[PDB]
Amino acid sequence: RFLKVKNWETDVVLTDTLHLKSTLETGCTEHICMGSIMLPSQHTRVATKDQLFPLAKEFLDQYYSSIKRFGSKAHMDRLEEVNKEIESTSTYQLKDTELIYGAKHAWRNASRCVGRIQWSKLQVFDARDCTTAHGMFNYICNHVKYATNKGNLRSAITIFPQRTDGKHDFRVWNSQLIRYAGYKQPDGSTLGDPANVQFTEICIQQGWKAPRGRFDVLPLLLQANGNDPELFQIPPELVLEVPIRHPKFDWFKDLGLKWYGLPAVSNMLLEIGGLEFSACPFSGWYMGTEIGVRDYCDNSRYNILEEVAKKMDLDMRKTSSLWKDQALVEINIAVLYSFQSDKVTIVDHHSATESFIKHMENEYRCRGGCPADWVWIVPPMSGSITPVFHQEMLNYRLTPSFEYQPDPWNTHVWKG
Ligand code: HEM
Ligand SMILES: CNCc1cc(Cl)cc(-c2cc(C)cc(N)n2)c1
Ligand SMILES: C[C@H](O)[C@H](O)[C@H]1CNc2nc(N)[nH]c(=O)c2N1
Ligand SMILES: [Zn+2]
Repeated sequence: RFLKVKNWETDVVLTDTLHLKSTLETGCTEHICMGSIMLPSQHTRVATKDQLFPLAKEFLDQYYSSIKRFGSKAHMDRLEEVNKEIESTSTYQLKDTELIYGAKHAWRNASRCVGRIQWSKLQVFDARDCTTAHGMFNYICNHVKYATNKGNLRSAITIFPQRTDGKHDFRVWNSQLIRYAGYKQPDGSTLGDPANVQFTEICIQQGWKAPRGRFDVLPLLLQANGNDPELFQIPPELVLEVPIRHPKFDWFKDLGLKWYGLPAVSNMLLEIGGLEFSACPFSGWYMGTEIGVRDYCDNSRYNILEEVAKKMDLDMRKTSSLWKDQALVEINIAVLYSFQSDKVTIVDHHSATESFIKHMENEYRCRGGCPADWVWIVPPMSGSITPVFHQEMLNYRLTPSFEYQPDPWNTHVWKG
């Protein structure tokens, strides 16, 4: 009841007691392990007033235990106050302090996030007074400008009104605030980002005038209080982009690649004391490999291993010439170098995974554990030459948390 996780590179052992506070379920049983199911039946998100208070109490007890005013009068009164409000209003409202705590700790608990060493340094923007898609557009624009900080990227989250009935729902329909468009071609192939081809088609179905190109930043599709979503284009001066060059291969610039500096996930759901925030875009900075390995070299994404290995002049006839590997490394050297030379914040997969081991040590010390999803923490290249490969990690689900949620167009009772 006090499990141990070993690092097999360093022979370090850490004792995990935090998993005992775990509440949610993982998907695994004693007879089957789902650790590699991407969106397990559990990881996806209507409530009742009865369910709501234990979740509120449980959350409030750890918040007051975090300011070391656990069980005091200030705590018991807040327990009573929210109990009463879940009677009166069948729900409740977080204090600003509670919102900032819960949001930080949802990140802290994000077992698939390798960046969490920064969890306490998160800027929380309270958009709970927002009422229109135009207001969402405004809060998001302030979020982009703030979190971008002229390339000195800063972690932030903007938290729109919580779900109430369900049919009134604030949603950012974009999967991220800044993403490149995907256009299928008349010959079947794909321009831009193939991930977003369906989303790009939705934006055009709502009137987007597509500049049918590669790195065309998509418009925000913002749904406010259940109403139909509306298009807004982020002021281009607010979307910071890094042109990708290589520090040796001067032909690399002719590849004509770029990426945006701000990774800002917008499709997920924040849970805080039973309250559900369906629109809560959050940003940090990139680990290089998300761009250089996944964005650029996934077969179903940009898929540039072909053209890079070409210009490198590589033994491409044979699978075993590791021409794909050799061109994957150059691509990631180039992403890193380009971002660093523009002073745009980026972390390489070695520095990031080291920070996470350090972060794990702190979490087992001053917290008793650190839920971690090996399948997601190990970078998608050079796995075993990074220290997280060698670190046993216990995955368990704690709250507050970020959850997945259905895409809004599969669930929105639309009315033209
Ligand atoms: C500050 C720098 C950050 C870095 C370097 C970082 C790094 C990463 C990476 C590489 C992933 C894997 C994504 C993929 O490869 O598909 C990830 C996932 C994730 N990040 Fe972090 N992140 C950062 C900040 C944040 C912030 C500020 C939040 C929330 C406020 C957050 C929440 C999450 C969540 C919830 C996931 C996983 C989603 C899931 O469960 O599937 N991250 N992060
Ligand atoms: C392949 N990248 C796609 C992707 C997917 C997801 Cl679920 C999260 C992030 C993400 C989010 C934040 C806040 C920082 C960061 N470095 N990455 C990126
Ligand atoms: C099938 C598998 O679960 C899926 O490819 C996961 C594996 N690990 C991952 N790890 C990260 N960081 N990001 C991902 O998208 C994935 N994809
Ligand atoms: Zn398992």
